[PDB]
Amino acid sequence: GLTEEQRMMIRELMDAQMKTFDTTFSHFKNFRLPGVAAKWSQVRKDLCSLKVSLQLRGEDGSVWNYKPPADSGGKEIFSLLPHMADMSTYMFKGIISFAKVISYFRDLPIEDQISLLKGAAFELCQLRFNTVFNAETGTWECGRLSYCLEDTGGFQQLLLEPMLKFHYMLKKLQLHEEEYVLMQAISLFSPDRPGVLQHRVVDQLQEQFAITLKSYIECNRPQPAHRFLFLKIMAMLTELRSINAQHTQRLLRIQDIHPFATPLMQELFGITGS
Ligand SMILES: ClC1=C(Cl)[C@]2(Cl)[C@@H]3[C@@H](Cl)[C@@H](Cl)C[C@@H]3[C@@]1(Cl)C2(Cl)Cl
Repeated sequence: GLTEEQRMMIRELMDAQMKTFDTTFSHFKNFRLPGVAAKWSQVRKDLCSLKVSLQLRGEDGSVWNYKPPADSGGKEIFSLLPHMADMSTYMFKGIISFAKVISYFRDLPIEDQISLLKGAAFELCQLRFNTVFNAETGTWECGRLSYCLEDTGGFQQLLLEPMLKFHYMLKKLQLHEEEYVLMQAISLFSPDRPGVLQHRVVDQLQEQFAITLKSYIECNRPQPAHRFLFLKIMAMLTELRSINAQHTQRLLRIQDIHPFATPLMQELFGITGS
């Protein structure tokens, strides 16, 4: 029951997703790995909230496993930062390529493209990561890389971290590929990001992506479990925006006392190099 324009709109987004999302992470390579005063207290809280072990499955059948150190009041809490910087950079590139393929994005002024990507790159990265999240094992399955949440409390204590609660709650909605990519579009075309000039154009595009999503759900999900699903998704996007703001401040705090951001991360977060 979608209109012609809505069916074309979903197809272009699905097309962009297919072309730019390396779902097996086969081209993520050359990444760094861990080696073989009230600020620090806050940075310690910042880093200790998302602790993961790492596994690497070699193409030959070998397996490397990394278990992170406990916080002992030292630099060891930074040991996974270079690797995560490389992974974030890889995802950011796919997100930039995603936006560039979309006609509605490419027709915006170049200054607004940059402002929208700076505002939504993290959110779109999280949305893509959720599609490889395994909620039963607490693992992001990134092809031959796996990131497994470290035990602690149990899961209920882990779900107090908002980013982890977001991933579990979003996964439980059991969304289709089309609903994920419409969420990426609504997030990308947010008219209220810092520096956006064509505010009215972006707002109208966002409204159309949300209408298409509302219509998609109504045409393809009649089950009582999916009542209010559209409103649940919009609430998740509002929460993802809040998480985006928390993560930025948390990144800038860590960067203030222990630099790690790659050049592309610096560009996206307003770090000038000076
Ligand atoms: Cl935190 C955090 C880590 Cl760690 C992972 Cl790998 C990923 C890194 Cl690359 C940044 Cl983009 C934030 C996400 C999450 Cl939420 C996951 Cl777990 Cl997907």
